[PDB]
Amino acid sequence: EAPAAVVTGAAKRIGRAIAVKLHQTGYRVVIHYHNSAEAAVSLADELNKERSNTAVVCQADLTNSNVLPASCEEIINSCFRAFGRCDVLVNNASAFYPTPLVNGKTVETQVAELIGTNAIAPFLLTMSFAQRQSNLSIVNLCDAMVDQPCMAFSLYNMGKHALVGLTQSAALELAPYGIRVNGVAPGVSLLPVAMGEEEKDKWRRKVPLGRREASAEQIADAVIFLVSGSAQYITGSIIKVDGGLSLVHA
Amino acid sequence: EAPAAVVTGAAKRIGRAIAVKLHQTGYRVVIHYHNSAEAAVSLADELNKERSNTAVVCQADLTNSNVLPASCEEIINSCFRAFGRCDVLVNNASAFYPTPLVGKTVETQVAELIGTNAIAPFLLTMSFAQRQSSNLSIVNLCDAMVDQPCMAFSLYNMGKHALVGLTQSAALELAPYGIRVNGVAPGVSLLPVAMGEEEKDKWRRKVPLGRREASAEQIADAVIFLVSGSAQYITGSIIKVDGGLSLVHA
Amino acid sequence: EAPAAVVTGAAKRIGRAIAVKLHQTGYRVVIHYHNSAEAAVSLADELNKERSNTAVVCQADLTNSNVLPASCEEIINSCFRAFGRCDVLVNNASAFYPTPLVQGKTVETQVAELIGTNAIAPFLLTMSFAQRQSSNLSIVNLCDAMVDQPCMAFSLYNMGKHALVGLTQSAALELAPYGIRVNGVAPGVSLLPVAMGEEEKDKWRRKVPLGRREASAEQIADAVIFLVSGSAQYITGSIIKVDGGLSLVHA
Amino acid sequence: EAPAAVVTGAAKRIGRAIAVKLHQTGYRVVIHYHNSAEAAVSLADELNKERSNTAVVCQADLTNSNVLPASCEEIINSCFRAFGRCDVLVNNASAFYPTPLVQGKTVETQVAELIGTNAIAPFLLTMSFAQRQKSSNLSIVNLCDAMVDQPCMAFSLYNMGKHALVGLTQSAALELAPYGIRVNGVAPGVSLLPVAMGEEEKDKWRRKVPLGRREASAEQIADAVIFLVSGSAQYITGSIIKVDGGLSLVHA
Ligand SMILES: NC(=O)c1ccc[n+]([C@@H]2O[C@H](COP(=O)([O-])OP(=O)(O)OC[C@H]3O[C@@H](n4cnc5c(N)ncnc54)[C@H](OP(=O)(O)O)[C@@H]3O)[C@@H](O)[C@H]2O)c1
Ligand SMILES: NC(=O)c1ccc[n+]([C@@H]2O[C@H](COP(=O)([O-])OP(=O)(O)OC[C@H]3O[C@@H](n4cnc5c(N)ncnc54)[C@H](OP(=O)(O)O)[C@@H]3O)[C@@H](O)[C@H]2O)c1
Ligand SMILES: NC(=O)c1ccc[n+]([C@@H]2O[C@H](COP(=O)([O-])OP(=O)(O)OC[C@H]3O[C@@H](n4cnc5c(N)ncnc54)[C@H](OP(=O)(O)O)[C@@H]3O)[C@@H](O)[C@H]2O)c1
Ligand SMILES: NC(=O)c1ccc[n+]([C@@H]2O[C@H](COP(=O)([O-])OP(=O)(O)OC[C@H]3O[C@@H](n4cnc5c(N)ncnc54)[C@H](OP(=O)(O)O)[C@@H]3O)[C@@H](O)[C@H]2O)c1
Ligand SMILES: Nc1nc(N2CCCC2)c2cc[nH]c2n1
Ligand SMILES: Nc1nc(N2CCCC2)c2cc[nH]c2n1
Ligand SMILES: Nc1nc(N2CCCC2)c2cc[nH]c2n1
Ligand SMILES: Nc1nc(N2CCCC2)c2cc[nH]c2n1
Ligand SMILES: Nc1nc(N2CCCC2)c2cc[nH]c2n1
Ligand SMILES: Nc1nc(N2CCCC2)c2cc[nH]c2n1
Repeated sequence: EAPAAVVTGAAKRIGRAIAVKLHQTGYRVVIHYHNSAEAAVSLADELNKERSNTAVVCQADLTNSNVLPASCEEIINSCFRAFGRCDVLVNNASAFYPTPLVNGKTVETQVAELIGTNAIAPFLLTMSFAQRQSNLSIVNLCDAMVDQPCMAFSLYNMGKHALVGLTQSAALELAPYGIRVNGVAPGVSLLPVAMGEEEKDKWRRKVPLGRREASAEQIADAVIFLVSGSAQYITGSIIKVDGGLSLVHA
Repeated sequence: EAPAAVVTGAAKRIGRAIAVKLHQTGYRVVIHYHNSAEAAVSLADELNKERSNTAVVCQADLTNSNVLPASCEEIINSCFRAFGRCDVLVNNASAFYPTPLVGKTVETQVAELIGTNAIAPFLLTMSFAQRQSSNLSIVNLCDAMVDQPCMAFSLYNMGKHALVGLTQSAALELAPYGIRVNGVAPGVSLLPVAMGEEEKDKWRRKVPLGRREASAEQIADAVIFLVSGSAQYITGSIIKVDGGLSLVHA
Repeated sequence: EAPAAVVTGAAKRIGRAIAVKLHQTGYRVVIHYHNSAEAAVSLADELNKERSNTAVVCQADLTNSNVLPASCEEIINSCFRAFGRCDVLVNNASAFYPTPLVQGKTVETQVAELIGTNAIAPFLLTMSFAQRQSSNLSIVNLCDAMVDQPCMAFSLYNMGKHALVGLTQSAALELAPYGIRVNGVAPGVSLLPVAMGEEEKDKWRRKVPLGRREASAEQIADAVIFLVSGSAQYITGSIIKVDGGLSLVHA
Repeated sequence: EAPAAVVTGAAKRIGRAIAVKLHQTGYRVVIHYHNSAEAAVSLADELNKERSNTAVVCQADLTNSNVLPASCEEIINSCFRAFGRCDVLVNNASAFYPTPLVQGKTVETQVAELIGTNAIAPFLLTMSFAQRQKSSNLSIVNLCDAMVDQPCMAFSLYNMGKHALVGLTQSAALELAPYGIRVNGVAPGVSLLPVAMGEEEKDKWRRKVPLGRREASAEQIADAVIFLVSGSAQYITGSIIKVDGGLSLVHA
């Protein structure tokens, strides 16, 4: 019987690649999404055409609010409902935009989105994952540049730092239950086609290893390693997949 | 004219020692507090008896909420109202209790622990900066054990990690305004007055340097250094004041 | 044809597991050793019995000295002589013993051995490896998860391991233009020997959150195999703990 | 009676600033030097002019070798010979130059100088400082580097040496705590550019620094040393204070 995985923010880009790779590895998957309904449903349809009854979608807003714990429990619940088990949680969903210290979004909203998606939802999901329980593990999508942050991204950066601490705290606390908790920390990865070519080049030429971005598949490869039988003594580790970017001085 | 400082959670213990030392160095102080109203008022009284109208109190819950931004803005405003300037912000107030992964609701624990330890500091930092011989700085009370966290303290530890991220982000972003942003990271300092001495001795015995906890004053001494003219090129630094505790293996 | 790897200190324990797993993966291997000659030769015999002409031995002391650069050059050269290429270098050899700061090897001999094996030799091997340079070239350095919470009285060992973190990052940056990746694997507690008592072993095992046991040599080797593989082609400068959570545990 | 300090590499630049501040704060000082004998004796003269019999020079090569442990012991012994005590050690001496991995000095020499000055000598100085101990505020301050995790291209040996020094700072803080000896570091970013250096190269470095687009002064580095040795840092051990104007926070 096939294990099952929840991948948050899995309708497109890096989360989608992670879902695809877990599916190719033999996992059944819950494709969580927020706004990307068509892409999510299309992805589930493709995966089920490949192997029947192996993919479902699950919609949720992961912005912080008083109902977020119930939304996070329901995501985990949805994996048990479809597949009867939940072996892997990948916390990939993430809001990302600048919040200068000095658009129509209120600061209350920025806090809720940036800290909710990057940190609090990962925490609540982790809680519900553990509570609802083989090679069980969680993989948090972190950020290789967390200690050399981009200008004006304080709330996003706080979120991702929080996620490091969660990865560590949950690894320690969940180890007695046989649940491993690790991270993958991308540097520059899968720049959107629509992003300006000059801006894409500016970022790509920062990367010592090949002067290029990571593919989504390269990021997925590190997730696949961490959930695998070859990582069974690894917990609390965060693997940078950054081409050396984080090592480069100003 | 004398400089002014805001100290959050300044009624008792470490926040009080910081307030007192800043006042002894010649600062006017805002004594922020939440529940410890008697202690906050009598402290301000003691300081004002020493030098007339050099201390004021300002009450506010720093739990995350829709009204938290306005609260933080009003704390910085009270400094300007009292003293016409705000040179130093010390983010010391902090909720601290366990939140195991397996009567407060979790969404309330999220609000209190992430609010006090991270989101209020961010909002105070915004309000501080927006209001801007000059020697402006922020000191954030961090935690030397943030990478070796206590069992069952996920939310607290996430909060403190987010606080390291804020320290670094804001140091980078506010540097052009001449505002320095640093941290002080205690390990074991004052233990609860209610905690039995024999239990206190179990924390104390872990500390390499003298097998005892830090005084409030020892913590305050690092804060005084960082706000001083002797630290004018120091920004984004977090100084452990931990007696070596963070270096001690399991 | 098959890629080739050098593994230092490969006769026993973790080094041997790394060599075996690389060989299983399709690599030809140079088994470097210092004193463990019988085990090195026995290992080469076993691997060659699986596939002919895929394992050789190279003896060298990796203590720091005036002759270490040449020794390191010869270790790399042993791989080219045998196999005609050198794709992977694994810096695993390591001296390990206490060097109390406050008081019969002389201190200069302890410096030589501990800094030599853990840091200078890996630097010199890295130089010789790079100088000899589609392909998938990489270096994996065996680091230590407890490098920031070091054991009492192990200053020189700990200095050597910190210096190795430095080399890992410095070499990642500098060799990236050549497509040579440089990474680390950081064990916590692994394969405790008979030379240790039950109290002492239980003391260490019991600290580990994930199962209250040491890592097997194979588990350390698994992380090495990943870093060397095509699945880690964008990874350089990364150090992967394989420590069961040990490093996260406060005092 | 005044406490005494050893400052390695103290004839000029940052080491001098440290020795001076220590002296002014009331320390008697051993000014260690390797090649800058004229600069060392001249500083000892100024300081002795301020207060008689409160400074001496001490020459030593801190390159790794089999006699380095004796050289380090003699530096400490020299503080006790002159002053009867040794309360503070500042490990500041440092060789600094590139050592490319892919192709002057032999590599054996590069290793000896860069690992010797930046790491092994500090270890041996620390051992001798501790061993020789017989109110008190004993400490050691190691001059580290804020950019140790974002190394400059082709500086692998120098970087290894500074990383080792981090490890020593931590290890020795742990092991010497029971003797009341605190061990800390100061990690400069960009500090005191040689007048030698070209206008354009100085500018490239200055422009990197978020806090005022300027390098640190020697005095600014020395201020952080003085803090760590002071009674205001009595519970601090094993800490490394960056003094870098935010340089280490700036991404590529
Ligand atoms: N260079 C990089 O791209 C890079 C660098 C460092 C780290 N990372 C990390 O790697 C992961 C994947 O990166 P990416 O570039 O693929 O991310 P992305 O395109 O920015 O977003 C991933 C998903 O997050 C979901 N999300 C956003 N806000 C949400 C909300 N309020 N509630 C629920 N879900 C929400 C979105 O779902 P819908 O589309 O369904 O709305 C989106 O598809 C992220 O955790 C990211 O931080 C990426
Ligand atoms: N003590 C230690 O060993 C230790 C160790 C590591 C880090 N630290 C850090 O050092 C700082 C001081 O430590 P401490 O032990 O003195 O702190 P504490 O006594 O636990 O808390 C300090 C103050 O935080 C304020 N506070 C708590 N919840 C609040 C809320 N919801 N809204 C507004 N204010 C709130 C309280 O104000 P009222 O009393 O007025 O309600 C309290 O007096 C903290 O940031 C702490 O995390 C301390
Ligand atoms: N075991 C652990 O728990 C642990 C924890 C943290 C890190 N590590 C790291 O993981 C790696 C493997 O650990 P391990 O326990 O397998 O190592 P180990 O048994 O202590 O030693 C590995 C090998 O190093 C070689 N070596 C020692 N001194 C040498 C010298 N002067 N010149 C050349 N080679 C020398 C020895 O070769 P000969 O036998 O041929 O003489 C020995 O087989 C090491 O780098 C270690 O530091 C291990
Ligand atoms: N300058 C910066 O931007 C910067 C940045 C990061 C860290 N740092 C650190 O801060 C400290 C001081 O910086 P600096 O720029 O003032 O240093 P520096 O000018 O490069 O040299 C300091 C001293 O080290 C001594 N030294 C060099 N090789 C030696 C040897 N073989 N034996 C004994 N002594 C030797 C020299 O003594 P003689 O002159 O007597 O030969 C020299 O005076 C160093 O530890 C350095 O790495 C500096
Ligand atoms: N959620 C998220 N998205 C990101 N991106 C969305 C498309 C441009 C990159 C980045 C980039 C660094 N951290 C990120 N986190
Ligand atoms: N790791 C990372 N990448 C980033 N980018 C790479 C793709 C576009 C921006 C940004 C941007 C703000 N913080 C970031 N952190
Ligand atoms: N806000 C806060 N209080 C704390 N304490 C108050 C009662 C004794 C400990 C600690 C301890 C570690 N981090 C802390 N943070
Ligand atoms: N070279 C080496 N050997 C080690 N060991 C050999 C006997 C069991 C532990 C350890 C342990 C931590 N780092 C180590 N490094
Ligand atoms: N010993 C030393 N000297 C340095 N310098 C001497 C003259 C130019 C900078 C630097 C610079 C970074 N680390 C350093 N270490
Ligand atoms: N902090 C720092 N500064 C540096 N420099 C300062 C001006 C000359 C070089 C270098 C050079 C190699 N590593 C360095 N680290």
